[PDB]
Order: sequence, then C-alpha cells, then structure tokens
Amino acid sequence: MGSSQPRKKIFKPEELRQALMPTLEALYRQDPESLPFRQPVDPQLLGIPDYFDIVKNPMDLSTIKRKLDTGQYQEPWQYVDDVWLMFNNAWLYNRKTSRVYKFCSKLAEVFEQEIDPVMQSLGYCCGRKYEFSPQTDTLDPEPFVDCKECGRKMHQICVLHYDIIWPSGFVCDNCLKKTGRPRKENKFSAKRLQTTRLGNHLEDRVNKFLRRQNHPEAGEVFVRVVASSDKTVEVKPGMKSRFVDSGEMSESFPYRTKALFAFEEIDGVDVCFFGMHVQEYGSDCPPPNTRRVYISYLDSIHFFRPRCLRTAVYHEILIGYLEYVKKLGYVTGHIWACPPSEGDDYIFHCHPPDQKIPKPKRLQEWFKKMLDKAFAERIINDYKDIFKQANEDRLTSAKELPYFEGDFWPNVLEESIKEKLYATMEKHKEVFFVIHLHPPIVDPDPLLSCDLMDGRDAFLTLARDKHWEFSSLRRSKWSTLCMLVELHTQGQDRFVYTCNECKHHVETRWHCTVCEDYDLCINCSHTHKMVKW
Ligand SMILES: CC(=O)SCCNC(=O)CCNC(=O)[C@H](O)C(C)(C)COP(=O)(O)OP(=O)(O)OC[C@H]1O[C@@H](n2cnc3c(N)ncnc32)[C@H](O)[C@@H]1OP(=O)(O)O
Ligand SMILES: [Zn+2]
Ligand SMILES: [Zn+2]
Ligand SMILES: [Zn+2]
Ligand SMILES: [Zn+2]
Repeated sequence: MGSSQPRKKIFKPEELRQALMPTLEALYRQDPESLPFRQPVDPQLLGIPDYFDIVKNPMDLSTIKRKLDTGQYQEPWQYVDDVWLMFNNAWLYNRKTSRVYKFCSKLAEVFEQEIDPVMQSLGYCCGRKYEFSPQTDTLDPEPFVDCKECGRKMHQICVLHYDIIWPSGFVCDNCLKKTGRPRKENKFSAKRLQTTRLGNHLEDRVNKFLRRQNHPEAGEVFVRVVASSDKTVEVKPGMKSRFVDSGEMSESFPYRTKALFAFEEIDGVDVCFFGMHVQEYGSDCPPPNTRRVYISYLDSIHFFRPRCLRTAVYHEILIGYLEYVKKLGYVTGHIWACPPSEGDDYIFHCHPPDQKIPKPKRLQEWFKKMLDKAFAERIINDYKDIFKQANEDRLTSAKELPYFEGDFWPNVLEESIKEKLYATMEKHKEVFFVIHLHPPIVDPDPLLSCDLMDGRDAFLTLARDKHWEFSSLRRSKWSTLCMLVELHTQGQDRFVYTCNECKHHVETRWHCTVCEDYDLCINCSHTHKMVKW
C-alpha cells in the first residue's frame, strides 16, 4: 500500500510549538471565555450525563497544550483540527442561547484571525475547518490537495486547483517560486467562452456603464450566452380540447431558449454572479406568442464587487436584453416576478446564507425600477401589468393570452377543467408584466448546444453532487472555476466551421482577431488581422 514523496516538507516539534503556541496562548487569554475550556468537561460536576453520548471525541485547551508540549502534532493541521473539534463539540452540545456557546463563538473568532497568518507563514492557505452546507446529521468535509514538491495538505477551494485545468498536478505558490517559472494560464476562463452578439451587447452595455462609474473595486464583466436551443411549448390537454380541435390556436408554440451568465473578475479570478434563462417566440410563431420574449428564470449571487453597483449592473443586463431583442424585431417582453419558494434555488446551487430573498412586493418594485430606467432611455415605449393590458387590447378569450413554457398562465387555464379567470388576472397584482418594445426576425447567433444549460435543473443537479456551492466568495470562486470547465468541455465537442463568404465546410481557416466570428476560405479581401487555425 506504498507511495513516494521526494522533497516532503516536515516540521520539527520545536518549529510547530514555536509557531502554534502563540495562537493557543491567545485563546487562553480570553477571560472568562476560555475558563470552561481550559480543562476537560466533567459531566459529574455539570450534571450532564447526556454529554459523552452527544460529544464522541471530547477536546479542551489543556489537552491541546499537552499534545503540543509533548510533540504529538506532526503537521500543523493536526493542531488546528483539535482546536476546531473543541469548538464544534461546544457548539453541538450547547444551545445557541447559552453562555458557553457564546464563549465558544468568541474564542473561535480569535482563533480565526490568529491561525490564518500563522498557517500562511508555514506555507499554508489558512487554518480553517470547512464543511459543506447541508443536503436533502452528517456533513461532507471540504476537499484537500497535497503539493507535488512540498507534500503539504491545502484546501482545494483555497488554492483553486483543478486537475482538469492543471493536469500535471498541484504545486503550491512557494514551490513555484523555487522553480522560477509561473503557474500556467487557466484557459477555461469566462472570457475564453464562445462569444455571441447577444452576450457582446449585454457585456458592452454593462462594461461601458462601469467605466462611467470610476469604481476601483470594480473588475471586468463578461456576459456569455452558454446555451441556445430550439424547443416547443405543447398545449395542455384541457386547452387543446378547447382550441386546437377547432383550429383557433396552435398545438405547439416554437421558441428558442437561451441561457446566459454574468462573470466578474474578483481577486484576479472569474466569479459568476448572475444567470438568466429566456424564451424567444419569433416571427413565424402563431398567435398568441408572435414576436415575444419571456424571462423564465433569473438568479444571482451577491458577490459583485463593488456591492453598491450590484443591482445597477443587474438592471443594465436586463435593459440590454430588452434593447437587443427590440432591435432584432421582438415586440413584447414579459416578466413573472415570483421570488424563490423558501429554500429552493432558481439557477445557482447554494446561496449565501446572508443573501436575502426579496419579498414578492420588493421583487415587483425591483423590476418596476429597471423598466422605469428602460423607459427613460427610450428603449422601452411602455410597460403595464397583465390585467391593465388585457382591457386595453379588449381580450375576451383564453386563446389570446401568451402561452409560455413553465409559466403560471398555462396551468391556470388548465385547472379550469373542473370549472372566474379574468378575476384571477387582477388577483396577481404586478406579478405579471407586459413590456412594449415598439420584416422577419433573424437571430445572427448560432445555436449553442450544452445539455448542462438546457434547463435550470441540469446545472443545479450537477453542482449539488459536486458541491459547487455559491454560498461564499471563496466557494463561488471555486464553483465558477469548475462550472467553466464543464461548459468548456461540454462545448468543445460542438465546433463545425464553415467559410463566412463561401459557406463550404472548412478545416484550416483564417480567424479575425477583431471580429466576433470571422472564418474565411484559404484564399484572401479583409481589413483586420487574420490567423491560421
Ligand atoms: C420566475 C422568475 O423569473 S422570478 C425572478 C426573480 N429571481 C429571484 O428572486 C432569485 C433570487 N433573487 C436574487 O438573486 C436577487 O435578489 C435579485 C437579482 C432578484 C435582485 O438583486 P438585488 O437588487 O441585489 O436584490 P434585492 O433587491 O433583493 O436586494 C436589495 C436589498 O434589499 C435587501 N432585501 C432583500 N430581500 C429582503 C427581505 N426579505 N427583507 C429585507 N431586506 C431584504 C437586501 O439585503 C439588499 O440590502 P443591501 O443592498 O442594503 O445589502
Ligand atoms: Zn484553507
Ligand atoms: Zn509545496
Ligand atoms: Zn474582420
Ligand atoms: Zn471561402
């Protein structure tokens, strides 16, 4: 059951006691906070028989000091794991509203700010014990990665190492200095994802907005449409009997669904902070969906830096989408303002616990605000709620309402099987918007095949199993890194190239470095720099 480590860094018991003792001394200094921790818990003194059956592996300050003094810690993580054990035992056993629970939380705060620089001085990422957020009484621990030259154990999420990107294995920054050469480039970046004219439009509008703000904390934003496919919304049986038998309305409605994401560079790395799924009903779509766009899903992670420009950037993305679909030929936008059902997430797997879920009222206000800005910029000609709109156009039948995939209305019309509807439209106050944007529509962007981003479910399921949470800036940095690999490899397979001015399938091609997509034949008729691929 062997293995070889050629230059394994190891610590002498004096190095470890010298570096780790100041952090233990800092815990002991907390008075009277450290007092119920300076010795083992005696359930005979406290009257708690329950204790040892709850706390399987007891731990206290005296035991850690004894272990340190006798040299029982061989590696620094051994020490930090025992300090975190003592904290977790106290948090597990005691009530959140108890003296010793609060004492524990204070000691943990001190340990966090003391052990981080200490572990960092020993060549480590940090000194935290990390466990992943609950699922479906046991938690999954965060992954580790040992260095190929050093042999030291570090948090994979801390170091942002992924074998797929760096297949030669993990080497810590300190060993890379000793080599002399830098860590190789992450070519699975958000910037390197397939560029689309729609994504380009939202990226340019959201980047020119940030240039006007002069914020130093703000980093370059990338908007990429990661999946684009052609689907149809089938008409549900009750409505089918009422309108498709007569021929008054279609059996299915053809739409193109698009999934786009927003990424911001934070601390030199990509961080995904926004995601949106839309449905687009074209020129050849029969009524009642002709020339309409519908935001099916919308989700965000609150790590956009700077925090103040967050909602303002979100509005620029939405307004940019309404602007791009207007110039293509779409005439009506539609928004269903419905905040997420309690725990459940729309697009991003694990939300930050400190990220607030807007109340339906607040969310209705949020969309109203962006639409006011869109109206002021002469992008949107008008916007009204679903009730007010049905009277202005004098709608008399159910076949007149736009019928979207996964929308509330197809289900409302359907549950009138047992059966009042016009009252239900008024019932849902400002939760249904109608946006007025004003020659067939011709989408210049090619269909991007990506099963992960074909439906909200595929990405949510994969991130749930792979633990790609979006609950902290460090975990979101990791999840973005892994998500980008999945998109890059599930999009690498789809690469059929044709000549832009001849249409024949070409293998060797000249690509323009200035254009978005410019691949011509072997012969060359152009201005900007072309490159042989
Ligand atoms: C079916 C559909 O398509 S519905 C689409 C809507 N999608 C969602 O609701 C998904 C989850 N929501 C989100 O990701 C975001 O809240 C967004 C993108 C909708 C809005 O982005 P933001 O403007 O950053 O969010 P929001 O308006 O909620 O937050 C603004 C402030 O209100 C606060 N706030 C939000 N919800 C609440 C609440 N329930 N109680 C009190 N305050 C709240 C936030 O803490 C924040 O405070 P701060 O900015 O001073 O720190
Ligand atoms: Zn770490
Ligand atoms: Zn190393
Ligand atoms: Zn060109
Ligand atoms: Zn050609």
